[PDB]
Amino acid sequence: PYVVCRQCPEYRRQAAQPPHCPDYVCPLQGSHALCTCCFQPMPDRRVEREQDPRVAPQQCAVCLQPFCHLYWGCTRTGCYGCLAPFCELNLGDKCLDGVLNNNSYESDILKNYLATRGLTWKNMLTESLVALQRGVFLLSDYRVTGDTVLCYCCGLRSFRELTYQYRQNIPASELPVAVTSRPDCYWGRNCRTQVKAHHAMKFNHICEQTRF
Ligand SMILES: [Zn+2]
Ligand SMILES: [Zn+2]
Ligand SMILES: [Zn+2]
Ligand SMILES: [Zn+2]
Ligand SMILES: [Zn+2]
Repeated sequence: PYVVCRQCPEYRRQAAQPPHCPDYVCPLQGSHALCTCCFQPMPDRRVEREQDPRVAPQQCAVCLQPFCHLYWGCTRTGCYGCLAPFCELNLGDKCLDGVLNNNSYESDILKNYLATRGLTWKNMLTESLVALQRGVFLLSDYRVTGDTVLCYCCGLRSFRELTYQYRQNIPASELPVAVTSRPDCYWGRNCRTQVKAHHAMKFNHICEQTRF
């Protein structure tokens, strides 16, 4: 497959197939990788970076897929910045929608909580990463820290787990009584019925599955 990118030399440019009519520079043995987000080609220098950290990262350190943003800046509609240290990752203005169990009702309660106190999702992530670093909050990708270079999707995933733990350590008296009144769902946070408006509103799903 023939490949011409932003850092490709000018002779590669002119050699490509013509369209149909009605400080790097990639070497001959230079490969290209495809940014997972924007779909465009960049020179694949990941193996070189392995013994030359002077090279900008070109992959998420969790999923291990490649991304251009840190290398030379990505651009696409919906791309907030697809690679960053976790603590600086741009999660987008809508990162709190369904952030709790993909459950809008629960998410909204969290939203009101933060609005009421003038807190942003950034403030909340900042507190959360501090709990994480102490071992007070936990992650599935258990080795992730605020300094991890990762992607939009991976950061978001871990963001939801931190957020859940944040919501969890809010005291009942700091929430409206309409919220606290609701009884726990027997099936807890993983309940499948909570994506139906009526049920989400009727039961509290910030809880664990009932056993005994
Ligand atoms: Zn190139
Ligand atoms: Zn990733
Ligand atoms: Zn890109
Ligand atoms: Zn991107
Ligand atoms: Zn339920």
